[PDB]
Amino acid sequence: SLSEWDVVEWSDDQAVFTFVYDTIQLTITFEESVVGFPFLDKRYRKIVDVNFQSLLDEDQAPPSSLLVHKLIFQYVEEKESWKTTQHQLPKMLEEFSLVVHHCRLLGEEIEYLKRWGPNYNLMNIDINNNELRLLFSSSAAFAKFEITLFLSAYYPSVPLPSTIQNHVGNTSQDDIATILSKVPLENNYLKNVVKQIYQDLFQD
Ligand SMILES: [Cl-]
Repeated sequence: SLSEWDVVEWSDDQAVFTFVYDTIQLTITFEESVVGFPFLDKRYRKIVDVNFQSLLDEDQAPPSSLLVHKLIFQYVEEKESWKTTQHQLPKMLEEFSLVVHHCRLLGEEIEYLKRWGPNYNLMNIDINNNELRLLFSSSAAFAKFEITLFLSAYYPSVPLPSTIQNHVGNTSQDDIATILSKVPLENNYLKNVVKQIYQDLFQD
């Protein structure tokens, strides 16, 4: 059948496997040439290296796509810093496909917010590495604040650290932490947090 990758390639000695998801590449190096059926086997095979490569032009890409690529980059980087036991191909690949899927979704949410954000009083979006900064502002509501959300490739399944810089009104860290907690850790998390913030703090 198929998987979430467009293409799988391997070396002539079959020790190095490349998996491609558009502009994203994951390279897996086995201790020795792979024999048998790596996805069906269930055979212990020693993996000595896992590498992320990116085909992305940082100069010709929306900051959102860059964020996406940076999150997967950092995800694979931190994964490899484990150096008694290692993950095995099928598992590695399942998790990775899911991570890529969800991070691409996230990029789309960012695009939605860049376009439609003023409808929720979201007047600025800034991305710095993995930090997403959202400025909410309304003279009418008498509320202005910027929350910093620290994202990860595990998005949206994990709770987000956050920080707030308050300017006008009474909005606090606690209020924001509360809102983040109420929204279900699943698809559209970010769009749903923005909506929650709008309803609670700007409709009110
Ligand atoms: Cl196979």
